[PDB]
Amino acid sequence: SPRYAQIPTFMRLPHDPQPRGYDVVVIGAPYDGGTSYRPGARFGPQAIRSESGLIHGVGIDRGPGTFDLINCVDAGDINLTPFDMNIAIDTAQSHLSGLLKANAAFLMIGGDHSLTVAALRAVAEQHGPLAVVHLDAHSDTNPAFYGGRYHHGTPFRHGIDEKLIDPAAMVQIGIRGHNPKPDSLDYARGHGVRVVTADEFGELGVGGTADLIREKVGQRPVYVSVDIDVVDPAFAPGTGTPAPGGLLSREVLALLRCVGDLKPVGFDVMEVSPLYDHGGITSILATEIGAELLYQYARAH
Amino acid sequence: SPRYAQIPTFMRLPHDPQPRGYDVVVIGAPYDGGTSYRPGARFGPQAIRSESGLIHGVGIDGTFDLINCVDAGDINLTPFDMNIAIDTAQSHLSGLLKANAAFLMIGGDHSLTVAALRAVAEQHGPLAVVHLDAHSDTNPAFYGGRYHHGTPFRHGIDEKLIDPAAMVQIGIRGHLDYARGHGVRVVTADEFGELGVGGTADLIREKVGQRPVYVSVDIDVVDPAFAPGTGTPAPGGLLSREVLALLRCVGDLKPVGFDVMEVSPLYDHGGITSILATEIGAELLYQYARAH
Amino acid sequence: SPRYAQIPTFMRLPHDPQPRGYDVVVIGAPYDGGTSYRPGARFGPQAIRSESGLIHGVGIDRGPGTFDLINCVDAGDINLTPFDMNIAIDTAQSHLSGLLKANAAFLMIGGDHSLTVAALRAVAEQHGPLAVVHLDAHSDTNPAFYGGRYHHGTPFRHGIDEKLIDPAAMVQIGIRGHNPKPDSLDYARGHGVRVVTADEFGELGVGGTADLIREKVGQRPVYVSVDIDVVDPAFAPGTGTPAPGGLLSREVLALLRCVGDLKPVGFDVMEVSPLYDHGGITSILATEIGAELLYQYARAH
Amino acid sequence: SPRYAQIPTFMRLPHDPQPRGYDVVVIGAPYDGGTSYRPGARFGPQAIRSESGLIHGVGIDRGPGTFDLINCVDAGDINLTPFDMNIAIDTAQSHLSGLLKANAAFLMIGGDHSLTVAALRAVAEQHGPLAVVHLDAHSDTNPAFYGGRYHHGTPFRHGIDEKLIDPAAMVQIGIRGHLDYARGHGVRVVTADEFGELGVGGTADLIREKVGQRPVYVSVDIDVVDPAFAPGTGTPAPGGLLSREVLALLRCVGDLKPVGFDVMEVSPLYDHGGITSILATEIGAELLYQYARAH
Amino acid sequence: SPRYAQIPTFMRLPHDPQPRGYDVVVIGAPYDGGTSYRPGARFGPQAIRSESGLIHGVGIDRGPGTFDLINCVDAGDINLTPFDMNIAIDTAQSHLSGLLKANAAFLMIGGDHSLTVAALRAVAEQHGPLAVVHLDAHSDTNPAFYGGRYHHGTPFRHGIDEKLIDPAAMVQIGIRGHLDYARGHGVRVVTADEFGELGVGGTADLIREKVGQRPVYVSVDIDVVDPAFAPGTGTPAPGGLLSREVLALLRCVGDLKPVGFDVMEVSPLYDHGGITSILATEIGAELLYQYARAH
Amino acid sequence: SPRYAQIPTFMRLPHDPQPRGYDVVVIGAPYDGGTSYRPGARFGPQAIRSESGLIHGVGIDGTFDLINCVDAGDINLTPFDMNIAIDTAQSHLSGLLKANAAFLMIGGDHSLTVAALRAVAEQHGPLAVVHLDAHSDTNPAFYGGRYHHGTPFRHGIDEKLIDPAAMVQIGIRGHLDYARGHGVRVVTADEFGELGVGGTADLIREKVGQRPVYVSVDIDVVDPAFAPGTGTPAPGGLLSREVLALLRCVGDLKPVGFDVMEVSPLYDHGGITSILATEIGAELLYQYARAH
Ligand SMILES: [Mn+2]
Ligand SMILES: [Mn+2]
Ligand SMILES: [Mn+2]
Ligand SMILES: [Mn+2]
Ligand SMILES: [Mn+2]
Ligand SMILES: [Mn+2]
Ligand SMILES: [Mn+2]
Ligand SMILES: [Mn+2]
Ligand SMILES: [Mn+2]
Ligand SMILES: [Mn+2]
Ligand SMILES: [Mn+2]
Ligand SMILES: [Mn+2]
Repeated sequence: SPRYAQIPTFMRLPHDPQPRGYDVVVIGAPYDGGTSYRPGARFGPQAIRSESGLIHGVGIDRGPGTFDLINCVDAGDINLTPFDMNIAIDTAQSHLSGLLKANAAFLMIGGDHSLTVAALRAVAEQHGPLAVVHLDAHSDTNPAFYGGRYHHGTPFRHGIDEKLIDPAAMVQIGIRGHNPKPDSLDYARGHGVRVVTADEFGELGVGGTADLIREKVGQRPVYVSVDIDVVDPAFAPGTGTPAPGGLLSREVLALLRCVGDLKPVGFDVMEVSPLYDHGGITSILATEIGAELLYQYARAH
Repeated sequence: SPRYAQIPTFMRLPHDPQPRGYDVVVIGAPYDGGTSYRPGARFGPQAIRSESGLIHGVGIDGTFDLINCVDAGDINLTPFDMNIAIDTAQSHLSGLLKANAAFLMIGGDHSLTVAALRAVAEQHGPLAVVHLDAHSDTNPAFYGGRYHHGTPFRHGIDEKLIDPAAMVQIGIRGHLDYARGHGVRVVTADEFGELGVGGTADLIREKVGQRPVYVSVDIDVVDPAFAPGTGTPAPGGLLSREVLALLRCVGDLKPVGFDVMEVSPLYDHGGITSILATEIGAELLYQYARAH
Repeated sequence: SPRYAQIPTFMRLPHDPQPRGYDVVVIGAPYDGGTSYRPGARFGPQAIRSESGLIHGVGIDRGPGTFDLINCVDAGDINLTPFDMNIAIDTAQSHLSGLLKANAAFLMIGGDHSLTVAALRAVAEQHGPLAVVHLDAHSDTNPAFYGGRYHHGTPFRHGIDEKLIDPAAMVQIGIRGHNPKPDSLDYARGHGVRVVTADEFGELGVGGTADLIREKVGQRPVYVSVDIDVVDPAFAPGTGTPAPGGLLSREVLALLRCVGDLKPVGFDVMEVSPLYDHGGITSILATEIGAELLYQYARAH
Repeated sequence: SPRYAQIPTFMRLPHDPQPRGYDVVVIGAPYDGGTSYRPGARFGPQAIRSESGLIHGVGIDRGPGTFDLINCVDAGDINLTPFDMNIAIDTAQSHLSGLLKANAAFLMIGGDHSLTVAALRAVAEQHGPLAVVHLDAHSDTNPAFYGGRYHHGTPFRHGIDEKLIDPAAMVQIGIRGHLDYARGHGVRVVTADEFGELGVGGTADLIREKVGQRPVYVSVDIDVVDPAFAPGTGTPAPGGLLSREVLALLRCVGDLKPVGFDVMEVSPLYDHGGITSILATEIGAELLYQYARAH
Repeated sequence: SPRYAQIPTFMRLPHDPQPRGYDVVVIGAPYDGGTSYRPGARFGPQAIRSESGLIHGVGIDRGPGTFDLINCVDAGDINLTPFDMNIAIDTAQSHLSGLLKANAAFLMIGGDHSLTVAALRAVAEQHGPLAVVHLDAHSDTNPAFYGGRYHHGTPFRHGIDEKLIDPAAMVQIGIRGHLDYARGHGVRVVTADEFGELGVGGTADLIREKVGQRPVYVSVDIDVVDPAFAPGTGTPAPGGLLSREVLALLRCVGDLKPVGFDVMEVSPLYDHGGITSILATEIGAELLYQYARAH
Repeated sequence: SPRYAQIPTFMRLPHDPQPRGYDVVVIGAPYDGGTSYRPGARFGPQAIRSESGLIHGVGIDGTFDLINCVDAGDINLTPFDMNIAIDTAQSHLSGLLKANAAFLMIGGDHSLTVAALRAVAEQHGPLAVVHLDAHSDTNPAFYGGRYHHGTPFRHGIDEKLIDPAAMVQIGIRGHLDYARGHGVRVVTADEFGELGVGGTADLIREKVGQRPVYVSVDIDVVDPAFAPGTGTPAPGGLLSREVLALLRCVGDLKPVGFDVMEVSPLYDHGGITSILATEIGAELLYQYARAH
């Protein structure tokens, strides 16, 4: 059975739209109603699934494959309307909350970053205020707009504001541009969020940044949220707000190794907009990030 | 001055964001919040402008010598809220009509046409309509999706912006009682083939007569081969030359507004969809001059 | 549930990899081992599924939707090796034969045209020598090659040779170029096949060609095999051997209306190679062709 | 011997950079210095060659193949500078003239349409004032100006002005979009609209009447077909001909006395699926066949 | 007011086709007549403008925005003929000189690199022989020849030869692939290899030492970065710099006395996801910021 | 003569389909019958040739002045039968070596390297190997898939074409006992990062020494950002400059053959994969000159 054969699921996982008893459920969130610039992330889950067949959940020299250590399934997608932002967020919250009643955690494949507010609400409900590892070119702590409460530049502001996040245990890495509009990092920093700009990441290195994550997060339940635009546009052209001067794929993949030293309770990989991609490299990278997160969940638990 | 030089305006027209005294104002509506399938029409005005430099408003055997046109830039449409975006479009388009005769709106998804109909009916009363589309776009609204792109002509008829007895829609195919029951004349792609351009033009003239008419073109009326850059393509469509030839009949009508919607440039190839959209717009501007 | 949401099946049909009791099973054949020029048809089923969500099986003014008249399902794909032509053909034959033990018919989404030999073998086994309506820019009655018994230019030669086809009840429409290599139509014509070149089709028109199909086929069980390259490259750029000067999409779709006047017992839509496509228009057309065939099956039965 | 194997030559013809004694030499002209809008036709020959391996010079029910009737070769390209329009046009004429000293005729693969003036100069030197069949969305009879003598909208104005063309034996077909000079000189202009009325057959009859048996040069701008069929071109014009219409119309060439031809304005950067270059190959293939039929 | 709305200007700056009294005018130069390989840079300004709406002139932790420190405007484009290299270069110089009569400086968005000779001519007229920071995979100090005086490999040879540049204050960085003239004139060449050894910091130190406080022109060929980061360019050269390296290196400009700059060779037809044009915008944005910082 | 002019040969070299007396012959292997995922490498030689005109064999601070090279065209490889295609490649490559010193094979999928190894070992005995790849390609063959693209180095070791104690493979990542058990040195992408270019080059020199060495480059060794046009991309790969810098060490070795495989142009963007492949080939040719 060649890897491109059969209806595409994430990493060729079994499909079950009403999953019960799994460790990690992969759930798509095909929605881009929060996008402020280029849309198209509504196709992110479809494209990521299509390209994911390539990727095995077996590493190099890591012993047993992820899927022999933990039980995972592709639960299909949340039925998110493209016509109403507030309804989509509520729907996502309800669906994600549902998944946690009989499954340990989910990996949400987006979809624009606004959806993370729904995920944080679901996860925080089960675990209390959460530590956060956030990889992004943008802080995403901007204020809501008239008529846009949940644009894709707001999710971590809502997370802090609603106490879904313990900002003293939040680290965001890769920051180098403004999303929707210029807004200082004063809100984040004043709340105690540790911001690691792309510049600082260059100084710290993968190792130093990983140490910083372990120190800030400790063993608190942690949600790891990855905006694909964290990496340079060369590595992830298929995204709605590219920001030149970003991380290399290998830096992001190496950094995520530290997740297995934490207590991850949820994760997401957002903002893949496949129409802007080239050779599917963005969706392939998104898959690999997802795979690494799953493996690290296994290692951690 | 090569045609690609300078900041791109529609057909290299002058730009004036607050125009007054023009015959037709070209106005972009960069918004795709009504799209049900592929988004990207928010970039339609930019792409159309970018490709439009190629196109002269001089045919074979000059528009901008006959009438006064200008590119009024865009309506600032939020991508986050369909209700606010439609209201904003309505306000802006209505404002344009207070000071100028008519507009050509470059979309943007077809939902925006309700705003256009509202503005135009405010000036001319209930309107005749010539609607070119693969889809009827007379589907019901529902709570949470009041202005999806399949509703504009339903809203138009419901709100009495359209006189359905003077509305013809051409090109419908793929995958109608409401429309027909209201008196709308539907010309499927199949029927269009039987009637031909000339028979369809005769039908339009018969149905619309001299009534103030809004001509609304969904780029998806033509086969996906001619317009790949669109959100809901429908195979088995009209040839570009058929649509362009058909639109010559507009000069025999009394056009009071027009639009060219649903160009989604990310799906285009070689810019051909945006070039065709420009040519459609150009034809409409010329026919406005001929009519008036 | 927006049409791009959920794991993609053909026209959003239910999925069942072991279907029993359906009227028409949609089965993918992700294989391009028979391609002589550009490969990539192995991705045809995936791409066709992905773009098919757009298309409803409800026509305009046709009353009840296809799926309210007949029971259809997406059976997933045949696991076709990309490394061995003869094994792939045998595997396809066996799988397709299996489907007919508990289901009335299938719609095979290819995959290169070589696979049709397997389909003809399965269908002929159930119904005896078959009438054939073949839409293609190429006759596909070329001889096998050293090391290539089942290249994509051979299927109708094998069908005639093995008596899977009643050539006196076979019509091929759209012929205008040579595939793999130049070969006269003498073999086909000498066997009594009616060849309607693209030129002749222009003279006959859709209506005249449909009359010709009804006359030649009658009420014999008929297999309808569509090579996407029948239409001009403008309408189907995503294919392995384009041939300029082809039919319009609407001509092909109109012609296929005559299928409901026949006794169809199987069909396929082959040679979509999505890497060469633009805006997905080829896969969208392939979907619509499939939809029309399904509707016509319903009408006929 | 798969069609995509080997270094790409036009229709897998043999290559000879200094051909002598052939019937028709296929010569590339990789230059876009005359382009007024999108450039990229400099890559036309390369892309056409690459996609051409698909296409056999054997038709359906047409008998022996073209290459069994006439001896053809791919002569490579003319070394045309991208930096100087006047030098490129001069170089083109010299090279084309050279080919005609040793071979009966050439099929030039462009490259932008300005190059056709060089071809006309070379061909008229051998045959005298020429009849012309010109397929294009644009008339290409616009005036030259200082600094742009050879923009791509000039070749037929030069041809007429220099008496390389007998305008009373020139027909241009497909004109549309956005003509006194041409008409006043006796050129028959068939707009796309008029072509729709006349049909392929009526237009072919018209061509035969206008050209007669005068030596004729057939020049095809790929932009004559609708952008749907030829997206890869520099100045697309919506509302154009179908591929099948152009190919069928070109059958009339075998009833004429063709002495040269070209296929211009393919700009592969704007193409999709290589369909423009595949069509250009098929047009060239039809022209070669009709050359064999005529002679 | 979404970033993709309105007619596209560079970074959504106001437009004024006859700007007077500004600090820095952004001027497009839509011309690729100097290109030796792939054309298409004529569309550079249009594509850069279209993608630039994304990018704010506000940095991270950098304080007040660029446009709050300096007054900038998009001056539209120079009307450059695609048909004549010499006329285009002359036109460019005239237009750029005009801008300098009424505005402090300009940022030119190309267009192929040959245009830089016109910019250098205009800028040196105001400031005398210039220091130069040149980022490129290629030295662009190749000789001119008759018929191609201004191909895109010549601008810095002209600049040195005409004494528009003080070569003892010129540094070129990124050179690689496939130099006596430049070195013999005192130019400091930093190959991509040497850049790897020196690092961003070492190279910046070198620039500061070489340029000092002499008026300096900063010219960036987008092909300095690896093709992975800038695929949309005419002569890509594998093995190039990372985007982040170029952006970080350009921080040193605020320690200098910049009097002009440009960002050349974007050819959008070869771009993917618009990433080249987005990067070009960010480079321009950094140059404007460093101009404000310097002054 | 502009670099895009003339029929495309590798780096504008002369063409001779039956060469004799050359130092290195460039030979295309247009075949993708071993691909397990995306096909299209059958077009690798054509695309590489098309883009290669850009690249001069003159570095900074001239190859074709040092050694004599030629483009020998392609091997006529059937797309329909893997066993016949491998045998054909072997025969053709062996024929080239009877009359010329070495070849640079431009692929084509990596399965073809078994044929190359067979031909080269016939001239030099069991070979040292430097293999750059995201994948080890030492997977087992099976009936019906004897020469899939994940087998070439397994066949090489099994058939004694390779001395595994003198084989190093660099770049392995993603998703090895056979190889390690045979003495192969595997340098994962992670280890490569620790060692750097210089440490890896030292390791290669130590392992291979002066033994006749075949250098086989899978384009997928570099990150998909640098080489999108390939059949099995693996994120987190090497930068182009790292691969090019590493290959400088070949000039300190005794190279007897090389290849650049798995370019699949349909997935490329801006031709960057084919341009990189050309530069890799160019570097290898220069290092051949330096070594010999
Ligand atoms: Mn972001
Ligand atoms: Mn984000
Ligand atoms: Mn529609
Ligand atoms: Mn519509
Ligand atoms: Mn076919
Ligand atoms: Mn076929
Ligand atoms: Mn033309
Ligand atoms: Mn022309
Ligand atoms: Mn350069
Ligand atoms: Mn340069
Ligand atoms: Mn590999
Ligand atoms: Mn490999």
